[PDB]
Amino acid sequence: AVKYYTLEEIQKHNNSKSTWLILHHKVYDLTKFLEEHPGGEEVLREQAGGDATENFEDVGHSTDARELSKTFIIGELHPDDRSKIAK
Ligand code: HEM
Ligand SMILES: [Ca+2]
Ligand SMILES: [Ca+2]
Repeated sequence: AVKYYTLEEIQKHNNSKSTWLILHHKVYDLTKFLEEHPGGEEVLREQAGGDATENFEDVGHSTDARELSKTFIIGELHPDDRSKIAK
């Protein structure tokens, strides 16, 4: 009962009205969060419409931040795109 979104669809959610990104094959709707994110808005905007897995780990996000991230999950990357995008 995973909801899947294609990469082609996710790429459209790249603006102030709808900003999504991908972390570890899951899709996060950060449209509203980016106004609250402690790391600022632009790092998230930069990533909108695509995968940001590497950026998210490289920062060293706290466990608290991971836990918070789960609240923004709206679905997962379609299986057809899971060799293009890794996990
Ligand atoms: C839904 C996903 C995300 C959530 C919930 C989130 C949450 C947070 C929170 C709560 C902090 C404060 C420090 C901490 O708790 O570790 C933080 C800091 C930061 N975040 Fe995120 N973040 C997310 C995604 C990202 C992404 C994808 C990037 C980069 C593209 C990013 C870049 C940063 C930076 C640069 C800081 C500031 C430096 C630091 O505190 O280490 N964040 N984030
Ligand atoms: Ca703000
Ligand atoms: Ca703003």
